[PDB]
Amino acid sequence: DEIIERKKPIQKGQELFKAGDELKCLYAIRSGTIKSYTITEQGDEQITAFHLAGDLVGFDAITEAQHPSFAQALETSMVCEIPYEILDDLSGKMPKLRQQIMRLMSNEIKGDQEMILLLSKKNAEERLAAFLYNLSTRFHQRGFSPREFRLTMTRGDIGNYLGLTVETISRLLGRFQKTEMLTVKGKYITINDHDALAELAGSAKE
Amino acid sequence: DEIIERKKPIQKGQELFKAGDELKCLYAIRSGTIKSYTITEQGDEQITAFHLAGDLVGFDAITEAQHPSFAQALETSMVCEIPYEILDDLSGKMPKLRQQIMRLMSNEIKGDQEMILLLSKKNAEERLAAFLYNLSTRFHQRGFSPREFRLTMTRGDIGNYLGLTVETISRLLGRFQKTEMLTVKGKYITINDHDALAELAGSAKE
Ligand code: FES
Ligand code: FES
Repeated sequence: DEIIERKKPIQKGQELFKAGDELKCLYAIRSGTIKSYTITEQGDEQITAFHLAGDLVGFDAITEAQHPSFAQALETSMVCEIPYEILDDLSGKMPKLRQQIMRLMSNEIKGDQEMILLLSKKNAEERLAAFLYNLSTRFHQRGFSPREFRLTMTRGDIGNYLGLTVETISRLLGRFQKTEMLTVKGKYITINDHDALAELAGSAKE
Repeated sequence: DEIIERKKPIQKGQELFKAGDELKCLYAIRSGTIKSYTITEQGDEQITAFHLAGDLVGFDAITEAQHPSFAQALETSMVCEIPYEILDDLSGKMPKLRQQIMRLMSNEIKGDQEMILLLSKKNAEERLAAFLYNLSTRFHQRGFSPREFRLTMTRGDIGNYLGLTVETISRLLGRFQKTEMLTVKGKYITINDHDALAELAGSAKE
């Protein structure tokens, strides 16, 4: 009867919600970048995922109508916030919509499962490769140059997420640059050899 | 019009499906235990999750109508296999059903996110504690003695999943037994101090 695509101006640094917040809205990334993290008892930040354009945020909060995690813009971002009730209401009416919602949640499970394997079996070189490959192909997927993209998150955040040093991360980028596999200019990454990167990415060797 | 709860006798050791298999059916655990794993390029097993009674299996396969992972019974198990089409068809008709399906997938994301934090921030003592606590409360949740439960998976599989040695795992159980926090008899675990375990579980300290 009346669809609305009201978009919202989320500046860098600010939270979509907090860990404990009641699930009012799910948030759809129309543009920009969100990170999801949690704070440990000891008080440290641990990032559990990164969200890009197209991605929906808060799936982990449905079960208990409560956000178990923080979200935060890593840059200026545009969001469409949906009251869950409305969503489920509309996806009950619309097949190819929920079929997509299922598909999107499905994909977040697949991802975390991959992230679990990564943290289990993969070495530092493999993790960064797997990370850059993933980023790269979600861009290419969404519609971007599969070879040039910008790292929106810090190198710190990448290390946090992959369980690696900022030192380590920058050394690795040097290696990838030295091999011509990759071109790095500040936050911009150019892939010159997707093959080689994919190899490195999907290894998991001792 | 016609609901069917046809159940299936899955013996220990056999696969529900393989990595690459086309999503014909989702599988609902009426009884028993399933593990989901993947095989690395190098050929090793890495478990990404454990499924119990109540849990649905194959959510990670919806996005691409393809199973990205293996499943396998860890013991004799009873399953209800659902053609995805039917599921989505019925959940389009039935609100509180999909509302549950969303809830169940939501919960698998939350879990893996936790599993990600675990593998990132938690030490060996914390991981096992977090693992036993989780198991414990899913039992209590489903309806079981929140204090006595059986480890259906091997100690090997637990180590695989938590990135710990079988040696390490058995030493830890000794510690937990020594402190009276826990009672261990073969595969049977008795929780004597949920508090202490929960503490250990939800720590994530250096
Ligand atoms: S307006 Fe279509 S996704 Fe934000
Ligand atoms: S029969 Fe109800 S879940 Fe298997």
